Amino acid sequence: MPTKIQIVFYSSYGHIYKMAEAIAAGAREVGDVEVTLLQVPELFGSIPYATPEVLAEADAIIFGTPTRFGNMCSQMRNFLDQTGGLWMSGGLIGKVGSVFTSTASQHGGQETTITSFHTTLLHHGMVIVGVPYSEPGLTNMTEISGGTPYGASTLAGADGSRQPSENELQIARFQGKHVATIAKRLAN
Amino acid sequence: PTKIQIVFYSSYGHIYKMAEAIAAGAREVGDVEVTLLQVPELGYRAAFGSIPYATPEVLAEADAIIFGTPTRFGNMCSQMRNFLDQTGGLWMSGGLIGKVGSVFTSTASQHGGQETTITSFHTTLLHHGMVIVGVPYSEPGLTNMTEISGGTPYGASTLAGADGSRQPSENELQIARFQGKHVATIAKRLANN
Amino acid sequence: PTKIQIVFYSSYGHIYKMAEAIAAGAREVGDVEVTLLQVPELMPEEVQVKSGIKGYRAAFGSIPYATPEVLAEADAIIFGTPTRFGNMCSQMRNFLDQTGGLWMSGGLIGKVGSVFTSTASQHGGQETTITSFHTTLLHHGMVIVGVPYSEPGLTNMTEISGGTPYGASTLAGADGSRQPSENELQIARFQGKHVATIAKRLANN
Amino acid sequence: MPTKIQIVFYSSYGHIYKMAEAIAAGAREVGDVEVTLLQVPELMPEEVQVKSGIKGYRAAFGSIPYATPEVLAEADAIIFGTPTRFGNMCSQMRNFLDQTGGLWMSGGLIGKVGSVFTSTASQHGGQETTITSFHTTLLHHGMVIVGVPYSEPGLTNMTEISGGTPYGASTLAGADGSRQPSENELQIARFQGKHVATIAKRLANNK
Ligand SMILES: Cc1cc2nc3c(=O)[nH]c(=O)nc-3n(C[C@H](O)[C@@H](O)[C@@H](O)COP(=O)(O)O)c2cc1C
Ligand SMILES: Cc1cc2nc3c(=O)[nH]c(=O)nc-3n(C[C@H](O)[C@H](O)[C@H](O)COP(=O)(O)O)c2cc1C
Ligand SMILES: Cc1cc2nc3c(=O)[nH]c(=O)nc-3n(C[C@H](O)[C@H](O)[C@H](O)COP(=O)(O)O)c2cc1C
Ligand SMILES: Cc1cc2nc3c(=O)[nH]c(=O)nc-3n(C[C@H](O)[C@H](O)[C@H](O)COP(=O)(O)O)c2cc1C
Repeated sequence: MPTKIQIVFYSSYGHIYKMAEAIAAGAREVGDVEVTLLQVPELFGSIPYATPEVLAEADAIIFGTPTRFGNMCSQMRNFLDQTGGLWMSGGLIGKVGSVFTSTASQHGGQETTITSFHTTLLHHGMVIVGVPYSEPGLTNMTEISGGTPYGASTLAGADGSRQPSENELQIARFQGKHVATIAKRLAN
Repeated sequence: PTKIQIVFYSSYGHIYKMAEAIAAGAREVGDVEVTLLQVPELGYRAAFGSIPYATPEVLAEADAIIFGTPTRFGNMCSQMRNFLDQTGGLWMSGGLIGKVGSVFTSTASQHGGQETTITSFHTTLLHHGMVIVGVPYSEPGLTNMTEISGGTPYGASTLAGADGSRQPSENELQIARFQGKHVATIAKRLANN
Repeated sequence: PTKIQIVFYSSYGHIYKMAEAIAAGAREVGDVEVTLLQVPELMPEEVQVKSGIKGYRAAFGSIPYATPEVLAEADAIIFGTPTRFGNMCSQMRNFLDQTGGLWMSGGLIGKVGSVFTSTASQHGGQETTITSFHTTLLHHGMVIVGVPYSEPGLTNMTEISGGTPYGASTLAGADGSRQPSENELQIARFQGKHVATIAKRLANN
Repeated sequence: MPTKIQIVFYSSYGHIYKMAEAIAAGAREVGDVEVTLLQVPELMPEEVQVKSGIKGYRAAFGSIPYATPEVLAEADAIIFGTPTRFGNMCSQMRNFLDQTGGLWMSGGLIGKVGSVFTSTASQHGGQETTITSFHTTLLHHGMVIVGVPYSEPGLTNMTEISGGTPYGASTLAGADGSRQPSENELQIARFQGKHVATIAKRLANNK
């Protein structure tokens, strides 16, 4: 085709960035896909800034945002608030949408951040994909871990110093491959 | 054929009427098989008493499942909740993973759970690993501003009024037909690949 | 007195009109001080003027801007935001993202929090915008108040209307041309009075 | 008159019951208060209760009186406990609440404090969404919603796996229900009970 997977993210201290690398790695496990990383501007490198126009080109868009009190961050919100023209044109209708996040605390918006993000994706006419429980990481009870059936996640700790765990990255890779696979099936 | 199940609870018929519209829409897609299934209870229901009962096991046969429930204070009704609470074995084996899931509802008032009933339902569908489909704004009914209307981007809906005397409007039923066709199209694309 | 702050963002004035009604309701309770505050705009200068938003916003230009610090002084904060695809708008999001210091100091813990919104379509985030907003208020340790069904407006079935048990709302139509109805404003007044009453009861401990 | 707190819960294997006793202990700390635990009726067929072992586990708290919809009107605050079922409250709790249409139309719960706690098998399988979806129902009832403020240190624990959310206390049962509530989880529940009781008392003594 190739099937086009965009990973649109904002990262403050690298947790979402590292998770985005993992989502990307997973999507890249599926043949005939083109993975494009896009970063969200604040209010170097060759990761372009997301624009509303470019989102139209995707078959799937996987969004990553750190939480801000259980909602997506203002940087992501501001970017999405600029997609009214894209909405008017039906630009994302029928495309696969998926979300991953990061939080400071164990249950401070690990889930709510994602489900509230889903709302916006639904207004854009997207089909929503999370992480199924066929991924063993989701049921881990041996170590503190992110990862939700709604989408992958990581924990940054109170001071932002915690690095994403191998369990959390595995879940994100799973999410990427799963989203890419569904998108490819829908696109062919 | 692509298999679509429409699994619903209805007390006074509003959700049943919507389910028939969903079904009509689904059947507008080639090579699909659409089955209405009613959720067991824990006069109006006799008017559709020839619809078979849904069982948790049979869900595994569908490519898409479209769930209908009246609201109960912004959540699905207990009859539906009890049905879904019986899908633990199906969850264990990953029986609904990758199947298309979609929801429609009915409420008494204009903003008493027209949306929250559906989004809380989506939570459960995601635990089952389903692909969630709502109603895109390509459906004009969603932006109707000339009459009181159900219909949400999260899924179709109708309004029954305080006494339950209001019947689904043409606009609400057309939105439901669209959802049925939309879901069946997406499911067919998945089932064939 | 019991202090009620109504913090809002508005682009074309719908939320601002609802905010005035919320204020009016809150004032119906004795010994209350009600203050409107607005959040900073993020939209580029040229976009504001090109979209006609600059003109509408200039209408309420005299309203002071909220700051994180000032929020501490309230007994209740009622937040108004237009929906953006079923979430609060980025202007409100950015203001709240600046309240980390306030969060660390537990500055809004035990305060009454409440929300109202505005949407283009009948069921395009009339409810989900508000419930997602509640999430944030809970992280701040706020007590959440909506609109009880003792307000008859919530069950009106004779005319298209905003108003939810989660918080008041209005509908702006596809072109934004619809203005708040009397039913919608009445529900907002009730919300304001209901919130103020709860806040007063809690504050006078 | 004493502030009245009801803790209304469903439990299959006892996790929610244990959290409920911790919530109650916390509520009792405020003084001039009456805290009552009430359980909702079981829906599971008798044979299933027996073969699943649930009959036996529930018997451990079988003497807790059963809540009825009308009794809820007696409380200043109601704290609801439910295990998650795929990120919603369980059907037992749902059926009980579906029976509160009378209270709803009479405004019987308006202005009362409502609060929620939960239990899940996995770390992020509905620890939050079960609670936020519950809040929807409580808002239809016109209740004042209270969660758990971050003044509770347990919420930011990053040394051990723990439940506890700013939306309400929670515990983790593990994939097979083998995990029992931790001290951290019970501490958070205790705080929730005290916090809810404090808010309710302030509202109650200011009629
Ligand atoms: C970028 C953008 C996205 C919007 N998305 C929706 C939407 O998805 N659903 C909806 O019903 N209204 C939507 N609206 C409409 C509004 O929220 C807004 O026009 C209306 O509430 C006016 O409030 P205000 O005059 O205070 O700004 C959107 C508006 C904008 C600018
Ligand atoms: C303003 C602000 C508010 C936050 N509030 C919460 C919160 O309430 N609960 C929580 O668990 N984490 C909260 N966080 C934590 C972050 O989201 C965390 O820093 C993030 O996961 C870091 O990932 P990043 O490096 O990609 O930005 C907050 C962070 C910020 C900046
Ligand atoms: C116990 C109960 C609680 C209800 N609560 C609400 C409510 O809070 N908000 C609302 O808008 N409708 C509420 N309803 C109304 C319905 O959901 C309505 O009867 C339904 O749409 C009927 O569809 P059906 O005929 O297919 O069962 C409630 C109904 C019942 C029985
Ligand atoms: C039908 C069913 C579905 C469940 N689904 C989930 C789930 O999706 N996510 C989760 O984390 N736990 C899930 N659980 C596990 C429980 O909720 C857990 O066993 C419960 O908290 C035990 O509390 P109790 O002993 O008070 O009943 C499910 C349990 C059952 C029976």
